[PDB]
Amino acid sequence: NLRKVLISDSLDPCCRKILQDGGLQVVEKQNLSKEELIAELQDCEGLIVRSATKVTADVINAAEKLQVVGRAGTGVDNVDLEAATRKGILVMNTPNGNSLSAAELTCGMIMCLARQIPQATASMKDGKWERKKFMGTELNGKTLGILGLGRIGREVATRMQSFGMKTIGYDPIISPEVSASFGVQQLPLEEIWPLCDFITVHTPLLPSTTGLLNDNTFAQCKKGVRVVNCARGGIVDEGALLRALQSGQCAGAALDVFTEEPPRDRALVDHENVISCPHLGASTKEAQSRCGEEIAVQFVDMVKLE
Amino acid sequence: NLRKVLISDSLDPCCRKILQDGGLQVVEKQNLSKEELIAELQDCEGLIVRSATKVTADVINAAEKLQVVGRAGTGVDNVDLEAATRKGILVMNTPNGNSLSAAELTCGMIMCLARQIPQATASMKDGKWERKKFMGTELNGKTLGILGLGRIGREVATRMQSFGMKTIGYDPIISPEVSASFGVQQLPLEEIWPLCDFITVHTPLLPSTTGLLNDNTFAQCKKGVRVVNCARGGIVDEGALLRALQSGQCAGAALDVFTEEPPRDRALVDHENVISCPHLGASTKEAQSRCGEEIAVQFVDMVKLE
Ligand SMILES: NC(=O)c1ccc[n+]([C@@H]2O[C@H](COP(=O)([O-])OP(=O)(O)OC[C@H]3O[C@@H](n4cnc5c(N)ncnc54)[C@H](O)[C@@H]3O)[C@@H](O)[C@H]2O)c1
Ligand SMILES: NC(=O)c1ccc[n+]([C@@H]2O[C@H](COP(=O)([O-])OP(=O)(O)OC[C@H]3O[C@@H](n4cnc5c(N)ncnc54)[C@H](O)[C@@H]3O)[C@@H](O)[C@H]2O)c1
Ligand SMILES: *C[C@H]1C(=O)[C@]23[C@H](O)[C@H]1CC[C@H]2[C@@]12CO[C@]3(O)[C@@H](O)[C@@H]1C(C)(C)CC[C@@H]2O
Ligand SMILES: [Cl-]
Ligand SMILES: [Cl-]
Ligand code: NA
Repeated sequence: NLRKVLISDSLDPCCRKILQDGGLQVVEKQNLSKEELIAELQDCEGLIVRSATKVTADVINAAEKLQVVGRAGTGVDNVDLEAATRKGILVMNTPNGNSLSAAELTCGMIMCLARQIPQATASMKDGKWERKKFMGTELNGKTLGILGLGRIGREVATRMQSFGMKTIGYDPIISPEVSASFGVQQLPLEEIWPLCDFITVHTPLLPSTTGLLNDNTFAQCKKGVRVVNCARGGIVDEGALLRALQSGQCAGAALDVFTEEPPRDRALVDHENVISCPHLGASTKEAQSRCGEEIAVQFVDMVKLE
Repeated sequence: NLRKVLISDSLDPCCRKILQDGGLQVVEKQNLSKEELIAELQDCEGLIVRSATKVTADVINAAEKLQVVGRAGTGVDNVDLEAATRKGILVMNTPNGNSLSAAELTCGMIMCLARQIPQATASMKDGKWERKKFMGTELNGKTLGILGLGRIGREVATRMQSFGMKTIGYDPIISPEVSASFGVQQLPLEEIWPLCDFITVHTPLLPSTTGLLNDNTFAQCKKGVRVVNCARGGIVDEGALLRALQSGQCAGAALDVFTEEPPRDRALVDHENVISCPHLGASTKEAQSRCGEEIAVQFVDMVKLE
């Protein structure tokens, strides 16, 4: 079954502990070269990654004993699913562990857009006292549009309801009855755009969600709409977002994620009305601990099957 | 016996409208000199200010007909209360207009301390991608200590309850039964300090609250406590806070307010774990509008009482 598991990224110690409690041998090495990674995998049936380690077609094809790739996080962004499927390698992730940490960062970004706290801190640290520049907006009575009403979307909804925000949204798979149970009125996208003071995206990256916000959608928005992307780079068209920030059609944007990470185009990051993080949505001690446990349990469950 | 009211700062047109609906005469002039202000007040029993106009002892002593000074805001920093009291002039403020805007900024500051959003934005704008540096804290299950359970304290409590924070606190006049009704468990200060992951202050500035947080209180705190002051400068002893940040007893602080504004001592503002705003707690379009209305209504209520 599984003898040895490699951990190629920085995880909570509890990942290794649960695996070793399950009778598995564990190696833990970070910042390994592509050649280095291939070398340490020759003894291993299991590999556990975060987002740093790139499990490409070349790494999969070279790792002969590899049976399972485990990602302590959501999606499979840094894993070639096609390459793994062709080799019969099982790819597992932790869809629940990061939900609350991503929802909390999203809520923080909404508050930061309303009051420009990051820009105000930068101003203060430059020895400036700029009261007029940083006149902000009250969230109470404003409309938040939530695109994607899965794990994270519903947690954002209930938190921002406590601020007196009206929460509307769209999800092609979630019933209006389910969304109603967490206070989100579902509408067609065309009805959402004109109502929103704030828009936040919580969808996978799919053809249908690539530029879910674009020039066509910004044209339908309230002048001065504020937008959050703590989901995946590209869901908000970065070209369309910059054009909306330049016109003032968009009053501000908060971006945890970019089409390229780190972004080589700095136009959005450098914009005075853009707040950003280097993909910190899952970067809490609690989320890293829960994902480490979630992936370790999946590995042990595989042992029980084998 | 209010007949004529001067507005010496920039207010929403709704302030003048409510006053004129109440049968009062209104004059509206901004950026007036101290001599100029005294000249325009000779006909006026009422003066309405923001923060720009300085209602000093000299202006009060010179204004013969002046009976009431109204501030469209919570503080009265720019009014000499002693000088006004000696003359029998009533000083009025707007204790309700700013509550939600101050509560929202406080909640934003808590989220910013949990995930270092201002520092992460500064890092991104410096061309850096520092994922590991900005490992943060999940708010769910953490304890928030709220000192002052009046208008703002109770609004902070219900919002942060939606994040799954345990809300404890202290208020010398609010009964434990009343605080329980908005989800805040009242304990003696000595029992609060060791439990808190986060502490926020929502008290007036009094002798009893000057250094409410100090070396004695930080010594009783959990190592790595995070502190918010969106109330008044000096409630958190700035010397004691800097010492706690330097030792790591305090993992971070968010300051909207300072003992001197703008602060001449930059040690706190410049600290990597300190986020700050130039006193933006009441700086929303909605709060500024509501305070302008709230002060006008108080003037009209006085007219109705005579
Ligand atoms: N920033 C971070 O560090 C971080 C961490 C966790 C998750 N995420 C990302 O956040 C996103 C949401 O994660 P989740 O756990 O809530 O996922 P989920 O699968 O629980 O929910 C996603 C929802 O999006 C809906 N959806 C699909 N296409 C849509 C469309 N065209 N319009 C609207 N909704 C659509 C789906 O029906 C589903 O309900 C994902 O992209 C995930 O990878 C980012
Ligand atoms: N940052 C800003 O721009 C901004 C804007 C609005 C208000 N404020 C400030 O926020 C503070 C709170 O305002 P509010 O409207 O909630 O006031 P409030 O009068 O409604 O409530 C203050 C509470 O503090 C309590 N208190 C007094 N001494 C205390 C002590 N030793 N320990 C604990 N609690 C004590 C009082 O009993 C009272 O219930 C004030 O200092 C106000 O000036 C700041
Ligand atoms: C501009 C203000 C104003 O004149 C209002 C409000 O304070 C604000 C908008 C709406 C006005 C009222 C409510 O209170 C007012 O002070 C008053 O002028 C208006 C009355 C006549 C009381 C009722 C209609 C309107 O809602
Ligand atoms: Cl509720
Ligand atoms: Cl009591
Ligand atoms: Na994680």
